[PDB]
Amino acid sequence: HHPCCSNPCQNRGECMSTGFDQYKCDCTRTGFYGENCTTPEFLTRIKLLLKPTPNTVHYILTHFKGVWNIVNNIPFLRSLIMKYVLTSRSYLIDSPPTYNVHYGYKSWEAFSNLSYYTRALPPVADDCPTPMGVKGNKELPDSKEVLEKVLLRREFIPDPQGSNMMFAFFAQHFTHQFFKTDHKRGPGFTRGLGHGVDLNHIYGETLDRQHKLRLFKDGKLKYQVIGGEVYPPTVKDTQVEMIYPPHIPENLQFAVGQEVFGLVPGLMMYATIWLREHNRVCDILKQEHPEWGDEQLFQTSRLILIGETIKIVIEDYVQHLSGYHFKLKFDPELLFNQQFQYQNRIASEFNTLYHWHPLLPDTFNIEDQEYSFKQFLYNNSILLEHGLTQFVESFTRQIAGRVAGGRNVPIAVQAVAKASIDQSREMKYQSLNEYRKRFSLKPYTSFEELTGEKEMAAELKALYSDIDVMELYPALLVEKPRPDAIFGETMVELGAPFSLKGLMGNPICSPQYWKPSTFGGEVGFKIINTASIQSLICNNVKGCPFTSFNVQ
Amino acid sequence: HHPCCSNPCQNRGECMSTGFDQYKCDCTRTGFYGENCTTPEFLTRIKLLLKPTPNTVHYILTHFKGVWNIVNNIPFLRSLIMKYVLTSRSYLIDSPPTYNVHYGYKSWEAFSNLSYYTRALPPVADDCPTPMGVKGNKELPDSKEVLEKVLLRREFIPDPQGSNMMFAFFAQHFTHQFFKTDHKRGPGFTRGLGHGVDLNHIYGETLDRQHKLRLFKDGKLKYQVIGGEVYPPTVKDTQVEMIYPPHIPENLQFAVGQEVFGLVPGLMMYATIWLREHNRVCDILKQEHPEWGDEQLFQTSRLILIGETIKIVIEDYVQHLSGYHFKLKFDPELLFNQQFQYQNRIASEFNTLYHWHPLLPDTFNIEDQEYSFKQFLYNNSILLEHGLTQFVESFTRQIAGRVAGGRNVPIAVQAVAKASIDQSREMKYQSLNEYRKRFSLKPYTSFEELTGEKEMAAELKALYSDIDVMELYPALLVEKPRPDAIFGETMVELGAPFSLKGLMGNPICSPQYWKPSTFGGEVGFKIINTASIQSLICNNVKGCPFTSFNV
Ligand code: COH
Ligand code: COH
Ligand SMILES: *[C@@H]1O[C@H](CO)[C@@H](O[C@@H]2O[C@H](CO)[C@@H](O[C@@H]3O[C@H](CO)[C@@H](O)[C@H](O)[C@@H]3O)[C@H](O)[C@H]2NC(C)=O)[C@H](O)[C@H]1NC(C)=O
Ligand SMILES: *[C@@H]1O[C@@H](CO)[C@@H](O[C@@H]2O[C@H](CO)[C@@H](O)[C@H](O)[C@H]2NC(C)=O)[C@H](O)[C@H]1NC(C)=O
Ligand SMILES: *[C@@H]1O[C@H](CO)[C@@H](O[C@@H]2O[C@H](CO)[C@@H](O)[C@H](O)[C@H]2NC(C)=O)[C@H](O)[C@H]1NC(C)=O
Ligand SMILES: *[C@@H]1O[C@H](CO)[C@@H](O[C@@H]2O[C@H](CO)[C@@H](O)[C@H](O)[C@H]2NC(C)=O)[C@H](O)[C@H]1NC(C)=O
Ligand SMILES: CCCCC/C=C\C/C=C\C/C=C\C/C=C\CCCC(=O)OC[C@@H](O)CO
Ligand SMILES: CCCCC/C=C\C/C=C\C/C=C\C/C=C\CCCC(=O)OC[C@@H](O)CO
Ligand SMILES: CCCCCCCCO[C@@H]1O[C@H](CO)[C@@H](O)[C@H](O)[C@H]1O
Ligand SMILES: *[C@@H]1O[C@H](CO)[C@@H](O)[C@H](O)[C@H]1NC(C)=O
Ligand SMILES: *[C@@H]1O[C@H](CO)[C@@H](O)[C@H](O)[C@H]1NC(C)=O
Repeated sequence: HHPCCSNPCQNRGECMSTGFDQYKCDCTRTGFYGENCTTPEFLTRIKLLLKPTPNTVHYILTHFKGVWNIVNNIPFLRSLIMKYVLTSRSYLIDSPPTYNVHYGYKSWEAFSNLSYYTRALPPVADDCPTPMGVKGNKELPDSKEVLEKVLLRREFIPDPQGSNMMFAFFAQHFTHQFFKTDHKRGPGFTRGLGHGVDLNHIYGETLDRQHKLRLFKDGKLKYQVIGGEVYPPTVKDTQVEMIYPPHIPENLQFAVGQEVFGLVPGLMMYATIWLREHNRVCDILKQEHPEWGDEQLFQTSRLILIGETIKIVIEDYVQHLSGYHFKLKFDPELLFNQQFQYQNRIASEFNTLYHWHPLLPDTFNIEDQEYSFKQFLYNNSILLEHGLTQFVESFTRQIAGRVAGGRNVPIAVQAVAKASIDQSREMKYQSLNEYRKRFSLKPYTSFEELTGEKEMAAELKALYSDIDVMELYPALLVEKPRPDAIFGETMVELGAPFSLKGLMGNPICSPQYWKPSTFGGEVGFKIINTASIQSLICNNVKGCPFTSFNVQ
Repeated sequence: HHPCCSNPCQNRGECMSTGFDQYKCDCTRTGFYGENCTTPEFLTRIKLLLKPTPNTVHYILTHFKGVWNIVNNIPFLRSLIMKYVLTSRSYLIDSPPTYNVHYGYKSWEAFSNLSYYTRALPPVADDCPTPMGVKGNKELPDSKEVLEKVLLRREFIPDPQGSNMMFAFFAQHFTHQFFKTDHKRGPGFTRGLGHGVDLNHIYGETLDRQHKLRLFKDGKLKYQVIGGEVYPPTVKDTQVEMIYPPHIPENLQFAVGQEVFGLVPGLMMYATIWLREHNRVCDILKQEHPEWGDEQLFQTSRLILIGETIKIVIEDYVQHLSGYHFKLKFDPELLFNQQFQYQNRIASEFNTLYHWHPLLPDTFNIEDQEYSFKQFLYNNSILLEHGLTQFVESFTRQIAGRVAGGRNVPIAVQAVAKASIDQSREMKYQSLNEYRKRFSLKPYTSFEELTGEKEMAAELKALYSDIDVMELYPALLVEKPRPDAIFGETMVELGAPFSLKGLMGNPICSPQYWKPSTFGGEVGFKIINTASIQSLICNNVKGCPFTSFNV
């Protein structure tokens, strides 16, 4: 078998076979040397001693509110801290990207083929004696068993950070522009060839789809007006293909950028909000530029909405998730004097960590009604009956489920959660602890250490036998959460670098793009730099209801 | 008309309409301010005062040979100078890329759509009163008249730098991996979706084409043996589509990565040389790694050949072109502490400036034979008849033509030269002087200043009227060359920044790729770092004939 099966090379050292039973580690620029890149250079040894743990940093960022209240209001200090936040997390992602599901070594095919999700860790070789390499049993434990014992919801566990349904549905809507698995090809392939925040979920992945969605007047997107309210246009009207069961009435077959968004009225709520936002921005730009044609109006609005999206994701969405007292800032200028690659490739493991199905409640509570999953799925009449104002008011008040902590996946989506495990194994994912080391985390030494608890830990111990073969995905959902937090350490420390790269890597954040003229002048630039989840709703939802990402 | 038609914004300021007849200049980060971004900030004043001209820098690099001989043998100083060369060129190219033929403003379509060549300068708006904006006449001069008067060869003018046919065909073979105009869509579109040095011209643009070209044994490419010599396989054998005239016999239809390389036996020479090199590298890697399968042998060999290519282009090819006494270095590590984007998008203007058709001789001289264009084109019999050794020997001896200085385009390719002009206009290219300003060069104040001469200048004046509407492409071919040089200032100062990006931007140059293990270990890595045009020919051509890009 492949001599690199045991993952012998440490500290980002790269393993290469040198014969049938021999390997070599390439310790280039790791700061380590020796056979397995485990002997530190002198300068490295000092860095390890001085470097605080992620849990220490988290404590600092989530306490001392009085000090942070000062920091947040001194623009120079806020910028400095944010510059550190950005740069401390940038160096962890290979960019240009490296591995994929089919390539455990660098290749032009893995680099150039945009149809693959990239990989933070190479896959376990095909001929390895065990699934995780050389450790553990010949087979991993039954996935249905892992699911049932440590993942499935017994009783609803609310998120102690107060994440609501506005947050949960924003998470789903936003990420589904860049997690678009091409199931025809396999779980390691994507349909989102832009590999990031291009807003294809609004505009369509292809030019063909985009042009079917466009009005070709005033830069705008096509729409319909039902009971005086603006909604996306129909499949019939546009000839835009969507996923709908046959029994859905023509009028409720809404056509949007992303073909799966009719699945859930919560997704269609945001699809509608963003459609309205695009047309609103077209109006503003038309007022600024009566001389502009439809094409420039459309394209400039798209760039503005991309900017709005990144602004909101950083300052509201990630801000909420983090639990930080420090106020995160979207400011591309923070990177202009730094080394940073303005490019991104979506990582398979980023997809996997983002399977936050515990967020989902047992019922979807809108106005006085409580809808089951079966009543909610593919049911856009709910959206029409209640309207966007009530959707916002209800979803703002309804708490979401805790993701870490174990036993909180609703049974309605048990098959989805089982698929995350099954596809991970199919894609030959390395273990949790290999991923922990990859992102500069200390490997867990027991199951009890992972869960911070005894019962699930014992179940997992009997299932997996060795902590070193525990799998990434289920570990994320059973991990001991940070104090009163939605996530444990592994989720934050893997998710943050992937996220940073997707957000700041966007070409609009690059110096040649980050200019008023790119966005139609100061007015368009202003729309980006003042965007918030609240203003998004305020501008595009009747009555400007209050909203936020927490129930509070 | 569009208020930005006059190109009012200077020093990289972006122009935006603010009404039907008003514009505004966005002067962000230009180091200038005011209505047209022409008032320099204080730091900029000092920078401009201390900045040497490209002509001055060129003088220093092409003189003081003895000092450069010393400098070349001190690794720290060579690295420091090469680093400067790389970083001074870098800031000139938009990366991520911005404009294209259809987009004079930044847009997601322009950024994301890889089918377009990018544009260093936005197209002139469709409604502008004149082709160049507002200056000049309603129509540009007849492209035939421009061609006949100042571009077409009378007497053959040899390149004073001594460029040979090895160089001329290398230029053609190398660049045609990334200049692959999609003529079905238009001149602003490309089929080279990798936008750089990916060696699709050897391996094929698509996976389907690559798989037809591969042996699937030992990582190797399919090949045939003719008279004991290795050549590319046939169209009939691979089912790989190639562009050939119908009369070309099946045995003479070689199948290689790039569809058009059957056009010219000089191209098929390099196609054969590089095919052999791939298979040679496969042999070496199999010795290093008996445990590896076909897929990894193939992929790692491709990576090594990409490295060899960049190595040769910098240290032999650009080295020869530059005329520098300073020895250029291929070293990715020079950029590791620098701000640099490991990405590239091929510019239309880079394509345009690289139409070096004056390089071509009147006849192609192989051994005792002199082949006209008619006899040479599409004639791979010539390659088989003489063999690669005689091709190398002959092409190394034969001098190429001077590109700048005017009147050196061979008649045989007059329609191609006329197309470069016509397609520039179709693509709504801004003027020569606009491109000079875009690249920190002083606008020419007269046609005499451009040519360094009187006869052609007076013909151009009669044709164009105003120096500020002189077109880019004809300008490059008539420009006063540097002393005893192949090119004028405009060619080098536009070409070098596009070139640097395409070469150093390659992902193999990034810190996570630039490691021995990427290339199968130290042996594979050394193949790259010791590559040369001479070694390429020595290892792959019977008899190891001597070669270089000069003489
Ligand atoms: C971010 C949180 C989140 C939420 C709240 C959520 C809410 C819901 C929900 C009810 C609202 C239902 C019925 C489902 C059901 C599914 N989810 Co999500 N999903 C979420 C994150 C994801 C992600 C990420 C994927 C992978 C998408 C991919 O790879 O294409 C996913 C995939 C799926 C899939 C299969 C992949 C596909 O292409 O569709 C189903 C079925 N699901 N999920
Ligand atoms: C690098 C120097 C070089 C050389 C030595 C060379 C040698 C030769 C040669 C004799 C061997 C012949 C018969 C041709 C003939 C042609 N060349 Co060149 N070409 C060269 C640089 C280019 C470039 C660059 C293009 C544009 C390629 C594209 O856009 O696809 C080109 C395009 C062409 C075209 C397409 C015309 C158009 O519309 O662009 C023809 C025909 N030609 N060329
Ligand atoms: C990016 O990578 C994927 C995965 O390798 C590529 O898709 C694959 O493409 C090949 C060749 O085009 C397909 O192979 C087959 O060829 C023959 C037809 O001659 C036939 O026997 C098979 O039915 C099939 O067509 C292969 O199916 C396909 N693999 C998939 C879909 O997983 C893709 O082409 C690459 N993208 C680019 C731009 O290169
Ligand atoms: C670096 O590599 C590892 C291999 O993972 C180690 O080899 C192992 O040493 C173990 C002792 O703790 C043995 O029990 C085990 O048999 C052995 N594995 C194999 C397959 O050789 C090397 O000793 C280590 N080298 C250094 C220099 O630290
Ligand atoms: C990149 O741009 C080109 C040109 O706009 C697109 O090609 C056109 O696509 C439309 C809609 O599919 C076709 O109707 C036209 O025939 C094409 N125009 C041509 C040939 O010039 C191309 O689709 C774009 N690429 C992507 C991936 O969106
Ligand atoms: C900025 O540029 C504009 C346009 O080039 C200048 O306006 C022109 O100036 C000339 C001479 O001053 C006049 O002949 C014309 O009235 C204008 N030209 C055009 C195209 O209409 C303006 O002077 C510049 N502004 C500054 C502050 O220097
Ligand atoms: C492309 C965006 C993806 C969605 C982003 C949201 C979550 C990412 C997924 C998992 C990570 C879990 C929590 C992230 C929130 C806070 C963690 C700290 C944020 C940080 O350090 O900077 C954050 C810094 O990177 C922001 O720039
Ligand atoms: C798209 C892929 C581009 C690969 C490059 C291929 C061809 C480009 C070669 C020449 C372009 C035309 C003129 C420049 C040539 C020589 C001038 C000197 C070069 C220099 O000073 O910097 C040298 C410094 O820039 C070295 O990088
Ligand atoms: C949705 C509820 C899960 C049903 C599947 C039961 C599979 C066995 O799972 C068991 O469930 C018990 C009850 O929570 C726990 O006490 C045990 O620790 C657990 O192993
Ligand atoms: C869909 O929602 C409506 C409320 O708008 C509800 O009355 C109906 O029963 C639901 N339909 C299905 C098929 O669940
Ligand atoms: C092709 O080259 C051969 C020499 O190998 C020559 O004799 C012949 O005339 C050429 N063919 C044509 C049609 O020009």
